[PDB]
Amino acid sequence: STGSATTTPIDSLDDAYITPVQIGTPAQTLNLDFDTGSSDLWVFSSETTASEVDGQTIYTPSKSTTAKLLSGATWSISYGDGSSSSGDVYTDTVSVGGLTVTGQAVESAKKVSSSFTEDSTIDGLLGLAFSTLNTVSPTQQKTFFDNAKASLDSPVFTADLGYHAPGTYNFGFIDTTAYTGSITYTAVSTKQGFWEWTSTGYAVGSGTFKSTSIDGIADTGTTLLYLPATVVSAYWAQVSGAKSSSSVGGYVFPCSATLPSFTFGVGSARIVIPGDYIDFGPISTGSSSCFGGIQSSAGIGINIFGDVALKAAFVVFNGATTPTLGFASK
Ligand SMILES: Cc1nn(C)c(C)c1CC(=O)Nc1ccccn1
Repeated sequence: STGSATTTPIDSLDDAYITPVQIGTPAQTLNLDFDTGSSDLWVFSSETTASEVDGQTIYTPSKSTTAKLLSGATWSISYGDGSSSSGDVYTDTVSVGGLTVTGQAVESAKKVSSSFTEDSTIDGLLGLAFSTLNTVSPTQQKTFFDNAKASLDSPVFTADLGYHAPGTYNFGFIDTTAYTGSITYTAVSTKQGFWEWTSTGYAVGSGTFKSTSIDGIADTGTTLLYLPATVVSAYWAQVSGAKSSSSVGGYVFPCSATLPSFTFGVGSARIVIPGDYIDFGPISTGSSSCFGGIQSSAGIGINIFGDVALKAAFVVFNGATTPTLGFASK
């Protein structure tokens, strides 16, 4: 089997991407944030504290004839940005782009933090990291991809995120029309439960390529590109007036600037992020100070190849017995 679904930016800055997902019988369609940096499929629901729901579409298990309470099971997740959610668990039928999994753990939120409430466009998350990170207790549950994998034509999914435009998540096949040149594959460590890999280096603008190993994760659920402070300083040094602002919480730059590109290495291959992809707009409405899309990972403990990096590429998440990651230009 295969599946194919369109993923759409939630706003004009590409802060995140939502993909429609059919849950239950009859189908309830929710728009979920596909997140290769986590492993829980959780949704706003009829159980979510009412004051914490503000415009989201909810899953109502009582209206699904295929929903079954997973007795005794609870979940609770915190993300790096300080957001969180928790609740109980049902199993139900879940379909993405024509690909159907029966008995999928659907984690129903009883509580969500303010950042989720405030985002009316995101109805939940669909995790696509390794199932070892799944938070369900006392019986850990599998991701949608893990459940689907044996049935897929090939045990892979791909992320093709757009810049200010829709893109595509595919399951079970590689669309050879969706990228240019060849896909370069690189090793993955699953030891931390992430799609963790090592970039071979970077360049800033038309500058020389610096060969240096940068260990990090391919994370569709993180907006920005978080890299070591040395690398980030080298980038912003090429933008006149750019500075790190503690009060804003990162690098900002004059909105009048033209940003240089940023290149990252995948083996001997190179992915070029255009300057425009690194612009996240005014820090507040009407400001002439703009927020940067490349930020230091120094306070995080891991480097993160988030949407800013991934949307510059066609990315293959290869879930073979030994997983690997593939990157192509597009
Ligand atoms: C790890 C991390 N530290 N910091 C400062 C950031 C911003 C992250 C990434 C992160 O939190 N991503 C996320 C958020 C919500 C849902 C899914 N992914």
